[PDB]
Amino acid sequence: PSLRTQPSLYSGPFPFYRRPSELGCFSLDAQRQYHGDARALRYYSPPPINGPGPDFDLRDGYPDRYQPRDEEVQERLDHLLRWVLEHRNQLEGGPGWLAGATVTWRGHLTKLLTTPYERQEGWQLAASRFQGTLYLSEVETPAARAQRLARPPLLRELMYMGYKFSQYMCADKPGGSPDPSGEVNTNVAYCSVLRSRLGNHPLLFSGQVDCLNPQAPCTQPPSCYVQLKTSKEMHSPGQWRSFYRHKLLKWWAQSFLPGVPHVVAGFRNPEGFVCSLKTFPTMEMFENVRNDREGWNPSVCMNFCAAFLSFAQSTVVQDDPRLVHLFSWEPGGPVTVSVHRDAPYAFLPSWYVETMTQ
Ligand SMILES: Cc1cc2nc3c(=O)[nH]c(=O)nc-3n(C[C@H](O)[C@H](O)[C@H](O)COP(=O)(O)OP(=O)(O)OC[C@H]3O[C@@H](n4cnc5c(N)ncnc54)[C@H](O)[C@@H]3OP(=O)(O)O)c2cc1C
Repeated sequence: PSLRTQPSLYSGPFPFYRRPSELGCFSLDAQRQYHGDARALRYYSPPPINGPGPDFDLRDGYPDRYQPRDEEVQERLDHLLRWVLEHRNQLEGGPGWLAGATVTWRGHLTKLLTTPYERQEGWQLAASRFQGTLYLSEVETPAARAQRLARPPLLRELMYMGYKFSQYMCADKPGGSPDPSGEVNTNVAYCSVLRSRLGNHPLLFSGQVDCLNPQAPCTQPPSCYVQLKTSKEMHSPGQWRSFYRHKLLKWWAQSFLPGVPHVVAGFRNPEGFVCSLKTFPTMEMFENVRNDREGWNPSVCMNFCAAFLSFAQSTVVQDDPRLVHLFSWEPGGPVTVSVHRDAPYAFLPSWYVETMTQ
């Protein structure tokens, strides 16, 4: 029993995808402590329209003002489960809504969406059904762990530069001014909790949101959110084409799911300065590849993801939070399934299971 991933199998009409609704949010502070509020949300504050163009030094502060979170601390779904546990009797959708839902991180859904086009990096997703609800939690592959531990200094600094860009673009208060003089502490995060549905599969998922734009005409989340990105400056049409084909696919997938309507990109030069800014509306990203023989097709992304959810739902018959069906995928093959009990794959914690059962 396996699931093929080739684009040609999934190029029919765009499937049903429910307009996402924000159910709530949560924040992680500088000590990685959870707070069920928006204290970590910051506010879009781009360079003033009359002043100079951007010239953001994305290396400033690296590494002495860098407090990276410990990537060896395993969190899986725990922060999302805390939100669900604390809102389980306040959830919209009527009686039994959660029981028919699939609960996961937005980023896990993104990797599903990009699978038909992914040539380099495989994935593993652990699945457990508990009180009807299907939980999906990513598992770091052996190869991914090796690459992480061997991360080159350049990529460590590049990751810093991505976080640093937000500090130049965002303020702590609406209408405030960015203050890049502080630390980059990657324990800090703001997460939106969203309800959607793909095909016949209701979804509850959380996703990190970079900022809210107080100048946006629509103030209702997620319509007011902006995602921030950096990417190399491009000079030739061929470079733009490669960017549309490969980078925009992942940017589109990531912001389409939570209904974030704009991605603002800072283009950085080889010396690590952002000297150009461009806004990419999410609903217009596909226009750059629509008549492109080597482009991507949002319908393929969503139809494959729907097929995976149907496959996972039919595969995971047993309701048991200690049982895991591990879905494994590598470029050039189908998604395959193996079954495991308890450690190390089981990921629903007793504090969640015991509260929900009582
Ligand atoms: C071994 C391991 C270490 C991880 N360490 C982190 C971490 O230190 N911080 C974190 O936020 N998530 C980390 N994750 C991923 C989390 O488990 C979880 O999937 C994610 O944080 C859920 O938030 P989403 O918004 O759904 O994640 P996504 O939509 O995938 O990405 C949103 C943002 O998360 C950051 N991020 C996502 N994945 C990673 C990663 N593998 N390593 C470092 N940063 C990442 C990054 O800022 C990214 O922005 P950008 O896309 O511009 O690069 C790690 C996963 C594994 C397997």
